[PDB]
Amino acid sequence: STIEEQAKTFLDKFNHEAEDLFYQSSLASWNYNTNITEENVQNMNNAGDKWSAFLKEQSTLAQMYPLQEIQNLTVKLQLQALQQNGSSVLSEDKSKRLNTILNTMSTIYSTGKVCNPDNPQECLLLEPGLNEIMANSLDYNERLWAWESWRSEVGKQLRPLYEEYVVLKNEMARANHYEDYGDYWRGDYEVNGVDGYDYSRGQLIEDVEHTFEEIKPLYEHLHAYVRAKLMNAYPSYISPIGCLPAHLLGDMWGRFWTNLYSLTVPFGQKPNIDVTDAMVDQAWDAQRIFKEAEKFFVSVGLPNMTQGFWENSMLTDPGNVQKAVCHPTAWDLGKGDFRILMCTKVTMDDFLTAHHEMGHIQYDMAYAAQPFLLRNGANEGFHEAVGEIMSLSAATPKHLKSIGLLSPDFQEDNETEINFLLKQALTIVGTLPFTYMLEKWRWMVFKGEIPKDQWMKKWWEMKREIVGVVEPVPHDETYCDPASLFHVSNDYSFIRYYTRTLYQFQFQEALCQAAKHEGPLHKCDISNSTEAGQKLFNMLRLGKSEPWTLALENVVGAKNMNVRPLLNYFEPLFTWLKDQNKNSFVGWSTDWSPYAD
Repeated sequence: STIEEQAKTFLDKFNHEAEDLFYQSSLASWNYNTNITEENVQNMNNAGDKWSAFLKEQSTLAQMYPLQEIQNLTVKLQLQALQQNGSSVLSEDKSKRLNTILNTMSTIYSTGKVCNPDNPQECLLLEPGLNEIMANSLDYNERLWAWESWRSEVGKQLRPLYEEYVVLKNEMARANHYEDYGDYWRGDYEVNGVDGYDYSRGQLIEDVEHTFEEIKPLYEHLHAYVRAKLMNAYPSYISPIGCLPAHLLGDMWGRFWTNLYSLTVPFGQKPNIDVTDAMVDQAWDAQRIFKEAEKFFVSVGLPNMTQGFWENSMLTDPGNVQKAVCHPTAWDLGKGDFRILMCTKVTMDDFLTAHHEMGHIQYDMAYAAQPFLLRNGANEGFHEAVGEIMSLSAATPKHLKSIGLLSPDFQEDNETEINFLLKQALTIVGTLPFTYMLEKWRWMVFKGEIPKDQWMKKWWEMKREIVGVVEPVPHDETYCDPASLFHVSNDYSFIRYYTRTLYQFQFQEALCQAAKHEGPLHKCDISNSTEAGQKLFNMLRLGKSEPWTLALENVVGAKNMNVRPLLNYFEPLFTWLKDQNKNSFVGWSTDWSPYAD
C-alpha cells in the first residue's frame, strides 16, 4: 500500500502494455523498409503515433510518483527515463515550430541537388552519386567544386533554421531542469545514487578531454605521415608544414577516412588481404556467409539464434519488383523476434559487415529477460561497441585460414600486419578527433560560449586546432557548414562514435587476455575459447539494469574509460611511424592557409 509497491504494479501494467504495441509499431517499420510503398508509409505513421501517444500518457501518469521516496534502484532506473517530459514542457506553437523544423532539416538535406548552370553534364545525385566523385577522384578542383558547392544549396538554407533550433532547444532543456541541451545529451552517462560509481554529467568532458590528451600523439604522427605522402599526390597545392584541405579527407566532409588507403598504401608490391577472389571460386552465398559467421559466436559459447530469425530476416535484394532501402541495420523486434537488413553481396567487406551486425543481434538476444526500459545499452556508445569487436576478430588472417577461405600458406610478415594496422587505424582513429571536435563545438555553442558573429570562425579554428584541417576557401557567417552532416541535420548524438571505439579496444584487450593470447593484441582471436565468451555474456546480460561504470568493471575491471588498450593495439604502427617520420614535420602551425595570398 506504499509508493514502492504502487510503482511496481504500475510498471507491470506499463511493460505488459508497452511490449505488445512496440511489436506492432516496429513490424510496420520493418514492412516499410522491406516494401517501400505508399500503403506502408502511412501504416508505420499510424503505428508510431499510437506509441508516441502511449509513451506520453504513461509519462503523464507516472509523474505523480516522486523519486525521493522510492528505494529500489531497479524501479528508480525504470522511472528516471520514463519521467522525462522532454517536448511536453513547451507550448503547442513551439512544439509545432520544432517539428516543422525537424521535417524541414531532413527534407532539405535528403533532397539537396547539385548542378552546374554552365555545364548540364555536371549534375549528379548523392548515393551512388555525389559521394563517388568525393570518393575516387584524384584532381583538386574535381573535389573542390562539389565540396564548396555542396554547402552552396544546402549549407545556406539551414543556418537560420538551426539558429532557431538552438534557441528553442535551450528551452527544451532548461525547463526540464538542465543547464543546456548539451547537458541533456550527456545525461545518459550520468550515474547517481551508486556510491563510489556515481558519475556526473560534468565529468564527461573532464574525462574525454583527458583521454584525448593521450590520443593526440598517435594522431599527430598519422597526420604527419599522411601530409608527407600526399605531396606525391598534390605537390602544387598542399604545404608539408601546414595542414590538409577538407575536400581531400575521403568524403564530402571527412568523418570516415577509409577512402585514403588506396592512395596511401604503405607498401604497394605486397598482396593485400582479400577473400573477394575466394568466395567467387568456392560458391559462398548470403546463407553460407551467415552460417559461417554463426560458428564464430557458437565457438565462444554464445547460444544459437532463433529459428524465426532466419525465416524473418531479409538477406538478399528482392529483385526489381519491390524496392527496399537496405542500409545495413540490425532489428530487434522483441517478443523473441529479431531480424537484420542488408543487401548482401559476395565480398569480404560484406563478411565483416555480417559479423558486425550479427554481434548486435546476439547482444540484443542476451538481455531478453530485462524489462522493456532496461532492454537498451547502459550507455549510447555501448551498443555499437559490442558489435565491432567481432569484426576486429573477423579480419585476422588466422581466422580466415581456419575456415578454409584464406590460403593455408600465406606468409605473414612485418609488411602485412602493418598494412592491416594502417587500414584499421586510418579508419577507427581517423574518426575519433573528428567526433570529439564536433561534439565539443556542439557543447560550447549549446552552452552559449559563442556569439553569432563567430559562429563558424571558432568552428574552423577547432578543426585547425583538434584535427588540423584548413579550409581551401574561407567561410563567412552566412552559411552553416556543421549542419551539412546528417547527424547534425537530424540532430542525433555523435560522441557515441568516439566512445564506442574506446570501449572496443578495452573489451578486445580484456577478452583476448582472458582467452590467454601470447603475442601482440592486433591479431588475437576470440574463437574456440568459452572462458572469454562467458565473461562477456555476464556483461551483456545486464544491459541498462546496471551503471555503465559497473558494466565496464565486470569485464575490464576499471570504472574508468582508458586509452591504454588503444596504445597497445597500435603500438606496432606507432613504432613504424616513429622511424618513418624522422624528417617530416611532426605537428602543425595555424598561420598557414591555402588562400593566404
